Amino acid sequence: ATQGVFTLPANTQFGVTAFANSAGTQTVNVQVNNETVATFTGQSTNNAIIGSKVLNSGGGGKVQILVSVNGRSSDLVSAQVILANELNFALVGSEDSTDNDYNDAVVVINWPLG
Amino acid sequence: ATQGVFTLPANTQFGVTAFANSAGTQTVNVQVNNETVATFTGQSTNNAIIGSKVLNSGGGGKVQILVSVNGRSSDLVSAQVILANELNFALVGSEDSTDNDYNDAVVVINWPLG
Amino acid sequence: ATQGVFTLPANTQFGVTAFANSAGTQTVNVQVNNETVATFTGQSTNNAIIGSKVLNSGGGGKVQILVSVNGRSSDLVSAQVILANELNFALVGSEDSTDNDYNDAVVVINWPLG
Amino acid sequence: ATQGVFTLPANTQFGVTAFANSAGTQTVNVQVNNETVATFTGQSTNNAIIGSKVLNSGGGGKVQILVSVNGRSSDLVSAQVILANELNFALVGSEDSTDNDYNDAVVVINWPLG
Ligand SMILES: OC[C@H]1O[C@H](O[C@@H]2[C@H](O)[C@@H](O)O[C@H](CO)[C@H]2O)[C@@H](O)[C@@H](O)[C@@H]1O
Ligand SMILES: OC[C@H]1O[C@H](O[C@@H]2[C@H](O)[C@@H](O)O[C@H](CO)[C@H]2O)[C@@H](O)[C@@H](O)[C@@H]1O
Ligand SMILES: OC[C@H]1O[C@H](O[C@@H]2[C@H](O)[C@@H](O)O[C@H](CO)[C@H]2O)[C@@H](O)[C@@H](O)[C@@H]1O
Ligand SMILES: OC[C@H]1O[C@H](O)[C@@H](O)[C@@H](O)[C@@H]1O
Ligand SMILES: [Ca+2]
Ligand SMILES: [Ca+2]
Ligand SMILES: [Ca+2]
Ligand SMILES: [Ca+2]
Ligand SMILES: [Ca+2]
Ligand SMILES: [Ca+2]
Ligand SMILES: [Ca+2]
Ligand SMILES: [Ca+2]
Repeated sequence: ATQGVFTLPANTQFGVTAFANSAGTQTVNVQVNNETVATFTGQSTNNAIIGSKVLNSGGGGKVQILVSVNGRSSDLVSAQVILANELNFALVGSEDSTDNDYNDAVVVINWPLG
Repeated sequence: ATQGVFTLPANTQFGVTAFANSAGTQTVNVQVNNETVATFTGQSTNNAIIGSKVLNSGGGGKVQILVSVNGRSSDLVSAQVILANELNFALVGSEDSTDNDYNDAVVVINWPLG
Repeated sequence: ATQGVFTLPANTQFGVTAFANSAGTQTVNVQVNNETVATFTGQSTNNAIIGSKVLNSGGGGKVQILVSVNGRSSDLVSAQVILANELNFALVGSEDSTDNDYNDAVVVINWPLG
Repeated sequence: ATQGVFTLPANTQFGVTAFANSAGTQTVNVQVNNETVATFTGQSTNNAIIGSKVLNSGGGGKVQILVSVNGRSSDLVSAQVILANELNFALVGSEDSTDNDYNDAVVVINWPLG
C-alpha cells in the first residue's frame, strides 16, 4: 500500500516534526497538494529533531511525506490516530537499510493547533 | 479510565516531545517508575516545542505523563500505536478548559531509538 | 474526556460489531445523530459476538456507543485508526467493574463497506 | 514493510474475526508461531463475518495474517493499537484489486479475553 499520504481537512494548520535515528543523513520532504512546502535535513542516532514547522493543508488537504538518504527512497510505514474525536496524529516511520527498525527518520504530524 | 500511563520494554531509550497550543502556560511532568525525570514548562498557541528529551524506561518500564496549568491537572487522553510490529508511539492529549480540543499540551513518546 | 463518540463521513454505510468478555450481561446502545438505532445484548467470557449490524451515518455523521450492565454505565475508552488513508476503525472498550481489563464489551466500527 | 505480523504476549488467548467486503471469495489464513491454525473462506459485499475464533498465542506469541483471493495474494496494511495500557487490537486491511479501499477482507485481533 502507499504510505505516508494523509487527507487533512482543507485549509487547516498542522504541525510537522521529524526525528532522526540512523548513521545516514536523512532528508524529509513534505508535499502539500503535490507541491514541496518543507524539506528537513539532519543526522542523529539519538532522536534529534531535524525539523519542526507549522504548515497549512491547503484546498485539497493532501499531505505526503517522502524520506530519502543520499537520494535513495526509504521504505515507509504510516497510520493516522484520532483521540477524543478531535486530536489527530499522522505518523510515519521509515527504513533506510536492513534492520527494519523503521525509526531512521520518524515524522509526526499533529492537528488541530491553537 | 486512567490515561497517560504506558508500559515500555525495560531499560529502553525513548524520546519524549511536548507541544503547546493554549493561552495557558503548560507544565508537563514525565515520571519513569514513579520518579519525576523531566519537567517541561512553556506557552504557545502555535505548537511550539516546549521540551524534547531522551530518557531510559528503567527496570519497570513505567512511563507516566501528567499535565497541569497553574497547578490544576488537565484532563488526559492517550493511546499507543505500533507500526511494522516494531515502531512505537505513545500519544497524549490534554485539555485545560472547556473547548475539548485536547491539544493544549500534546506529548509524543517514541521508541526504539538509534 | 468523552469516549465512544465518532464523526463519520455523512450518509455512509458502516459496520458495528460487539464482543463480550465478562460475567455480566452487556447492553450496547448505538446512537446515530443522537437517536438509538441498535441495541446489542449478551453474555460471554470467551469473546462471543453479541451483535453485528450495518447502519448509515446520516447527515451529521455522528455515532455514539454507550455500554451498561444491569442499568449501570460502564467506563469507556476509545480511539479511531485509519490505515492506507482509507480504511477506518473506531474502537471502544468498556469496564463494568474493578479489574481494568476494558474488554467487558468491546465494540468495533468499520468503514467503508462494499 | 511486512504487514499482518504481530507479537502478542506468550500463551495468551486472543480473538480473531474476519469481515468481507468484495465480489471475490476471501481466504484468510491465520498462523500462530508459523503454523496454520485457522482458515476462513467466505464472500460478502456487506461486511458479513466470515470467521471468528479464539486461539492461543503459544510460546513465541507470533500471529500472522495472510489473505488471498483465488490463490492470489492481497496487499495488506496493518497496525496495533493499545487503549488504557491494557486493551489490544491488531488490525488488518487487505486489497484484492484496484480501488484501494483495503476492506476486501478486514481482520480484527483482540486481547485479552475473559
Ligand atoms: O485558556 C485555555 C485555552 O486557550 C485557548 O483558547 C483561548 C482562551 O479560552 C481565552 O484566551 O479565550 C480566547 C478567545 O477569546 C480563546 O481563544 C485554546 O487553545 C483552548 O483550547 C485552550 O483550552
Ligand atoms: O463481573 C464482571 C467481571 O467479570 C469477570 O470477572 C469475574 C467476576 O468478577 C465474578 O464473576 O468473579 C469471577 C471470579 O473472580 C471473575 O472472573 C471479568 O471479565 C471482569 O473483567 C469483569 O469486569
Ligand atoms: O472484485 C473485487 C472488488 O469487488 C468489489 O468491486 C466490484 C467488482 O469490481 C466487480 O464485481 O464489479 C463491481 C461493479 O463494477 C464492483 O463493485 C469491491 O468490493 C472492490 O473493493 C473489490 O476490490
Ligand atoms: O543504514 C543506517 C543504519 O544506521 C544505524 O545502524 C541504525 O540506526 C539502523 O537502523 C540504520 O538503518
Ligand atoms: Ca533502520
Ligand atoms: Ca535506526
Ligand atoms: Ca483546550
Ligand atoms: Ca488548545
Ligand atoms: Ca472488567
Ligand atoms: Ca473482562
Ligand atoms: Ca478493494
Ligand atoms: Ca471492497
